Amino acid sequence: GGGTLFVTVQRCRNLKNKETIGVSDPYVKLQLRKQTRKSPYISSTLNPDFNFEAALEVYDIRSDVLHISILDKNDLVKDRLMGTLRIMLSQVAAAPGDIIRGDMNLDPEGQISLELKLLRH
Ligand SMILES: [Ca+2]
Ligand SMILES: [Ca+2]
Ligand SMILES: [Cl-]
Ligand SMILES: [Cl-]
Ligand SMILES: [Cl-]
Ligand SMILES: [Cl-]
Ligand code: NA
Repeated sequence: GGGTLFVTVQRCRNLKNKETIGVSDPYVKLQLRKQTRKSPYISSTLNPDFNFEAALEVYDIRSDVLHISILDKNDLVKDRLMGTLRIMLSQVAAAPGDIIRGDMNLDPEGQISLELKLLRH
């Protein structure tokens, strides 16, 4: 393998509310091997428009996995998990143009609009 994965999270829709009182304040967390990224949060919404851009280095295209989490930012208690999605880098590498772009289903509910572009080295 070996490449750079460009990730754009455009938005999420229909997220599961996790806030004890009020509406959750979502942000994106990305993880690939030892790399982590976190977007700024958006207050009081289950339908955030993030337009979040990141890049992660890929060390083995065949086996690497990108882990996406959507979390509720909290000030006093632990941030709570709203939804997750795993992307296998092999799926990106198989796609025409090494590009994937669509509205995907989060676990356990909600949708996420993403663009994933792999540049191979
Ligand atoms: Ca809130
Ligand atoms: Ca919160
Ligand atoms: Cl890993
Ligand atoms: Cl922020
Ligand atoms: Cl980044
Ligand atoms: Cl998943
Ligand atoms: Na998009």
